[PDB]
Amino acid sequence: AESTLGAAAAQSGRYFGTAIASGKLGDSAYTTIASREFNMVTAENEMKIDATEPQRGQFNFSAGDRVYNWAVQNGKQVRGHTLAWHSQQPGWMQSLSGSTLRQAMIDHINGVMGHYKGKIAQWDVVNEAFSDDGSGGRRDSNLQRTGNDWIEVAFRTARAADPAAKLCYNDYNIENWTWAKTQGVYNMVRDFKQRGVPIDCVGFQSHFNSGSPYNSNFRTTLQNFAALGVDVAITELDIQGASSSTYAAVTNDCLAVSRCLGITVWGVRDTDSWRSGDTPLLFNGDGSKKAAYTAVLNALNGGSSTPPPSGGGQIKGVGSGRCLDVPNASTTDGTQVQLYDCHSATNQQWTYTDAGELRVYGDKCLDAAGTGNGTKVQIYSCWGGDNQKWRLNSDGSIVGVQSGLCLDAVGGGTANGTLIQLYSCSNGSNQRWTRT
Amino acid sequence: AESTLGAAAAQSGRYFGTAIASGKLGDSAYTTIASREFNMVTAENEMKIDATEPQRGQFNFSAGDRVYNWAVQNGKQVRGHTLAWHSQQPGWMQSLSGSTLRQAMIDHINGVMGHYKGKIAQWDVVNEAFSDDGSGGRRDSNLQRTGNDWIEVAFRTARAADPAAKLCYNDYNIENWTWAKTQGVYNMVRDFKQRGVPIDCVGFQSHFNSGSPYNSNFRTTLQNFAALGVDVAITELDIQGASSSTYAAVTNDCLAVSRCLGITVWGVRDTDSWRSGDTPLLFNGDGSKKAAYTAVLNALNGGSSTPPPSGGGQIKGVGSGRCLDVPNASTTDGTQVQLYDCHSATNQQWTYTDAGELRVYGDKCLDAAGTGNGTKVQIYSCWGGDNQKWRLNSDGSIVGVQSGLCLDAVGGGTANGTLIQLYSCSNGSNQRWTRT
Ligand SMILES: OC[C@H]1O[C@@H](O)[C@H](O)[C@@H](O)[C@@H]1O
Ligand SMILES: OC[C@H]1O[C@@H](O)[C@H](O)[C@@H](O)[C@@H]1O
Ligand SMILES: OC[C@H]1O[C@@H](O)[C@H](O)[C@@H](O)[C@@H]1O
Ligand SMILES: OC[C@H]1O[C@@H](O)[C@H](O)[C@@H](O)[C@@H]1O
Repeated sequence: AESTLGAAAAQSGRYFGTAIASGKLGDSAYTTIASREFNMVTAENEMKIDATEPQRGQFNFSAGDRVYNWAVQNGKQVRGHTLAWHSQQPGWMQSLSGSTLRQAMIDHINGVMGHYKGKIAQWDVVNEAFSDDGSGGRRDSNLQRTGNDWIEVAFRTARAADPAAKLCYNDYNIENWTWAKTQGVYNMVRDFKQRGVPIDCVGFQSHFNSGSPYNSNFRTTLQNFAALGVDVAITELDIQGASSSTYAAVTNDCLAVSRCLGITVWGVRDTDSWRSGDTPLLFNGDGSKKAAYTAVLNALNGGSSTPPPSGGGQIKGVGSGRCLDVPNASTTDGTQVQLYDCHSATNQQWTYTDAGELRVYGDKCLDAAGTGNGTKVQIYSCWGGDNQKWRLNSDGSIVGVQSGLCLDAVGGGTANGTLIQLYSCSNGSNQRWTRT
Repeated sequence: AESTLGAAAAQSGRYFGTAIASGKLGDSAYTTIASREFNMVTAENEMKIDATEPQRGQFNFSAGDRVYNWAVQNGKQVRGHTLAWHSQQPGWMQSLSGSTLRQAMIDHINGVMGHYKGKIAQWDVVNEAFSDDGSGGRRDSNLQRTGNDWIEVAFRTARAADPAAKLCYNDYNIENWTWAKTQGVYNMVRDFKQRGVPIDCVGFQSHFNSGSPYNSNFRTTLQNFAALGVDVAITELDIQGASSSTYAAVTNDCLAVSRCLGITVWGVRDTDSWRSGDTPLLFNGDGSKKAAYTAVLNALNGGSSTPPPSGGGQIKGVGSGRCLDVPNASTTDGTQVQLYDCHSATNQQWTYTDAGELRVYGDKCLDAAGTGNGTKVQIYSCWGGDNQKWRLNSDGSIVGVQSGLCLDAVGGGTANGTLIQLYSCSNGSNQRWTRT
C-alpha cells in the first residue's frame, strides 16, 4: 500500500510515525491525516514525568491513555516518551537531589512502565543526558548530580519493569558524527554493551535546522551505533524549512541501515509543531501534503530509477511530447504557461527547489491563480505561497500543494500553444510529465 | 531626511502613507512604526458610510476623529475614505432606491465633508463604481440604479461641500492599462474633465496578487490619466509576496509621473493586513523591516549612483577588496562563508531575489544561524525564513531582516579565509559591500 508513509515504510520492514497530542484528537482533519499516514505513535507530552506523576507517589495516566487508546484503536504501535529527563520535571521532583532523587527516579520508572507493561514497543528510558557545551560530556542536572551511574540504573530498572519493551537512549544533536556529543553518547552505549547494561536502541531526535544542520555523515553515525549491537530510530524528525532533499536524504539514511527500525516526525501539520515558525513537518496548516511529503513517500518507495533533473531542466508532457514553455520567453507576471516544441531555451528550463517551487529565469515561479479546475497556471514573482509549491508524483503527475490539483494541458490539446491549467487529477497523458 | 519612507518621499514633494486602524492605536509596537514611517493617513474603516452615519441623519465621527487627530498630531495629512460606495453601506441605506437613495447619498457627502471641512487633503468621493465582469461598465448597485449620473452628482456635491479638498475617484483593477475596467474609468474621467465635472484625482488602489498582477504598463495608465489634467495616487498598495522589485517598480512609476501625489500602503505590518496570508506589506508582524521596505526606501532616495544588479553577481567587501565566497564551492548546509580573492566561480555568484534572499548555486541561501552579535553566516537550504532574508542598504551595508544586524567580516579581517558573521551595524568598511 505504497500510497501512505506507514504502508510504504512497511515495504522495507520499517514504520513511520508521528507525535500525537491528545488535545488535537477532537480535530477531524488532524486525526484523519494521523490515522491514515502513520503506524507508530509517540505521545508528544502526555507520557512525560510531570504528566504521569503530578505529585510524588501519585501517578496519573488519563492523558497518556487517551493517546495510547487512540493509537491501538487505529492500528498503531507506541513509543513511550519519556521516563527519566532533566526537563519538564514536576515541581516536587525539581526540588530533589542526591539519593532521594535517585529513588524517586527509580519509583517513577517502575510506576509508569508498570502501567504500560507489555503494551509499549519502545521506551525512551533516558532523554537528553548529554551536554551541548561542545565537549560531549554529561549534562549537569539534578539527575546527573546523583551520580554518573544514574543512566545505567534507569536502564537496569526499566528492563526489570517491562522486559518486553525495547529500551532506548534518546537525544538530539547526536546525528553529525563530528560532534563531540554524538561521540560521547557512542562511548556510553558501547560501555553499556560491554558491561551488560540493558540497552536496546538509540533514538536520534533529528531536529535539523541551520543551527544544527543535517549532514550526510549521519549515515555513518547510524552505522556506527548499529555495529554496537543496538537498533537505531529517528525519533523526533523535523527539518527547518522542510527541504524535500533533506527529508529524502534522512529517509534514505535509515533505509541504508538494516538496524534502523523506522522514522517518526515530531508532529502532523506545521501548525501542530513545537516549532511551527519553522514549518518543519510534512503537512501544512490546511492539512495538505507538502512537497516534502512526496519526497519522503518516493524515497520510501525506492525513488525514481533514473537521475533526478539536477540544476533545472525541461518538463516534457508524455501525451504530447512537448515541453512546459513560457510564451515568448516573457518574464511578465501573469503569463500563462504553454506547451511547445522542446529546445535549448531559458523559457523552458525549470528548476525544482527543495521548498517545492518550479522556478524559471531564476526568480519566477510556476504559479496558480486559484484552487479550482481550469485555474490558469502562470509565472509570478516567487514568494513561497502554497499556490507556488508543487509535488512531483512518482506516476509522472505534478500536483499543486494548495489545490491538490494536477497540472493539466487544456482540452487534452497537444500542439504548440496548448495552455496549462489545474484540474482534478485523472492520470491522463496530458497530466503526466517526463522530465529531461 | 531620508531614513524613513515619509521623509524620503517628501524629498520629491510626495508622501508615503498607510491605512490606520483605530483599534491598534493603543499598541505601542504599531504606533512606533506608524508615527515614524508615514506622513499620510487613511482611516481603514472609521470614515466609511456605515461608521459615520449609523442611521440616516444621525452622524457619528468619534472613531473617525480619533484617527484624524492622531494623524495631524503626528505630522500626517489625511485621505478621506470614503463618501459614496456600494459596499459596507449601513443597513438603512442598503434598502433605499431611486430619488430617496440619491438624496441620502448627497446628504451623507454633505454631512461628512462638512464635519471635516478644510481638514482633508484628499477625499475618495466615489469608490469602486465599475464592474469586474470585463465589460468596462458601471457595476450594478442601488447607487447606479438611481441614474448613471450619480457619480457626477457625488463630485459636484463634494466640491460645494468643501472646495479645499482634492476630490478623487478610487477603484481597484484599474492599474493594467489593457483591462476594460481601466478604459471604462479613463473614458469617464476624460468625459468629466471635458464637461467640467469637478474631479481632481484618480486613486489606484493597487492591490496586486497573482490574480491581478502588477504590470509595467501601470506607468502608462498613470501617465494617461495625468495627461487628462488630474492628479493620481496609489491608494491601497499591497503586493502578494511583497516582491522587492515590484514594490520598487510601483515606487518608480509614481516618481516618473509629476502628477503622482504619493503612495499609501494598505496597512503597517503584515499581521495588520486585510490579506495577512499574502504577507503583502513592508513590515513583518514582529515589526521588522522587510526586504521590500529597503527596496522602496532606496527608490524614494533616488536609487543608487550606479545601475542595480540584474540577478547574479559578486559581492565585494569595501575594506578588503575581496568577495563573499563559499569555501571550496561546498554545497553542505552549515558551511560558513568567507572573504576570498574575487574570481569567476559559481561559489561567488549571489543572486538577490525579490523575496530578499541571497542565493548561490541556485538553491542555497545566505543563512544566519541566530540573531545575536557573532552569529555565524552560512549557506543553508532555501526555505524563506527571515534569517535568510536581507536588506541591501544604499550605504553599502547588508542587514539581516530577522536580526536587524549587519554582515560583518570578523575582526575587520581582509585576508582570504576571513569569516563572515552578524554584528551591530557600524558603518565600518568591513560591513560595506559593492559590485565588482
Ligand atoms: O514565438 C513562438 C514560440 O517560439 C518558441 O521558441 C518560444 O519558446 C515560445 O515561447 C514561443 O511562443
Ligand atoms: O473538459 C474538462 C477537463 O477534463 C479533463 O479530463 C481534461 O484533462 C482537461 O484538459 C479538460 O479541460
Ligand atoms: O582553495 C582555496 C580557495 O580557492 C578558491 O578558488 C575558492 O573560491 C575558495 O572558496 C577556496 O577557499
Ligand atoms: O568587537 C568585536 C566586533 O567589533 C566590530 O566592530 C567588528 O566589526 C566585528 O568584526 C568584531 O567581531
